[PDB]
Amino acid sequence: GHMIMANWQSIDELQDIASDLPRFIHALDELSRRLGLNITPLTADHISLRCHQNATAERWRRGFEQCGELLSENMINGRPICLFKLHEPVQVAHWQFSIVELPWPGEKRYPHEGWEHIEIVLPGDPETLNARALALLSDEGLSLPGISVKTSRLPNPTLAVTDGKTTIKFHPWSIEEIVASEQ
Repeated sequence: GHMIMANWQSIDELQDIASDLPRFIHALDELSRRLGLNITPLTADHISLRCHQNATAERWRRGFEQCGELLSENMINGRPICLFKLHEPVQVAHWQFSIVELPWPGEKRYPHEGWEHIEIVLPGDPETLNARALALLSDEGLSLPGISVKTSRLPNPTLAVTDGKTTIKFHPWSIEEIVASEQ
């Protein structure tokens, strides 16, 4: 018989983020359009959530443990960040995100509990990651108001472009590769 593997959209504990996805799809589509970023050729790595309540993080953890498996859990700035690999992906446009990042509440307070950013892997030399990512963004986009850009074992330089609430990041490695680098 076909394997019974709960899809993330079927889990009671994840109903809020399932309902929050359409909003995020629009957010990413719009941000990419303003930045003049061509999404089609870019390789998806993982999608990330943000919460401000510990209870919310715990609830989502219980939910992801019903539709995925833990890839890693690391202490980042005094709080845990879990990376889960799901049996079935979170569909975002043409992308199929199999890995979800679940960070506990940290220093910065994000008012919205739900989808917040995605990370793209740009193969090549880590030393030029920032420069290569910046080259993918149009001049008009970078100069647009409200839009900002910032920078952040294996060197994992991460270039992040944002509108204030929705963010797209680029880095040299995939999560599975980072996990492998430390075994």
